[PDB]
Amino acid sequence: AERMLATIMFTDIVGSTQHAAALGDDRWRDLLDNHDTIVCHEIQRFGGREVNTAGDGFVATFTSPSAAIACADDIVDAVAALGIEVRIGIHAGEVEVRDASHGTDVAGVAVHIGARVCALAGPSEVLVSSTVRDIVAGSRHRFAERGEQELKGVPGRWRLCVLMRDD
Amino acid sequence: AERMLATIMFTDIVGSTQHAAALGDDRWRDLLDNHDTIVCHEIQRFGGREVNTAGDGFVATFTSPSAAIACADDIVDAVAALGIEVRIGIHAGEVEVRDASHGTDVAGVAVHIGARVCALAGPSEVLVSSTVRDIVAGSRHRFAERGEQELKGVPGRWRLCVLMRDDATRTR
Repeated sequence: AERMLATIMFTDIVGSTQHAAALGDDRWRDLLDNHDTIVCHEIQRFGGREVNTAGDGFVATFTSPSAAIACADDIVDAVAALGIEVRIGIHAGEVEVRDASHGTDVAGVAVHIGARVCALAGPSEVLVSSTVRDIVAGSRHRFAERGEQELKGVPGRWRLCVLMRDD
Repeated sequence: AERMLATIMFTDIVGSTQHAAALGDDRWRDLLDNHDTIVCHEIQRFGGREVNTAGDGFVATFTSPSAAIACADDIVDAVAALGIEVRIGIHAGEVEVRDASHGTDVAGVAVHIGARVCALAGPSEVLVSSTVRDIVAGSRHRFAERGEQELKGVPGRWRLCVLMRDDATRTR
């Protein structure tokens, strides 16, 4: 039950429901194994830790916010290989951490904000909270700042920033 | 990873944020423990199974839809005895159930729907989807039409219904 500052990355497959319906269980399970293997390797690669969820998408923490951004950037291109797109949100805040041997669980308002940012992210986009932009002030990363808004179900007003990618 | 038709109940503490900051961590952690015990004893009494342990809200599946409704109805009252209120959403749909020995997880559109129904419910209110109302057609449970939300980010039209409890119920 540790209070900690963490960078959390949330990812989700765009149109998972329709891919599963168009491909059928057999082919969908395949794509989902390809996606997971890919995403899990990328996370390991950049030093992240998968933190528990039962909800199809991925959630992982990183001791480095720069690592989280670079990891997200790479995941978007890597999964594109499978013909699907992914949406990604990154946020940093204090969260309650609990690391069992069954995995690590993370909770708190910061976790809800992260999931919210992910939902507001477009296909193949890496959307970040201004908190994360601020944290990596000075890094090589560039952002386009969208307007301020309230993430309903959360205290305060948030400005969201899109990562300037390359392609 | 089997595909099934299940009834899912979602619960959540109203104003947990302000309540936690107001009490401090020790006291809050204690109130949550009592909440969890009560909610859990209730789910067990009605034959439910806790699922997706991540997050501090409660999610449970029931073989019997009427039992999930009766359980929500009881949890609302039982929690009040602690000075807090909960909002509960209930939906039924086809989901992907995966059984590991570290707990059971559920996934699917149905699960998103349920989580959404809960978020829309008010304090001490049990909100369900039209599907749940139709499934228990002819039971003692009564519902009031609460309108038709769109539940975005997921397919469908979707009509919500509030459970008529032995207490003031919204939608009139």
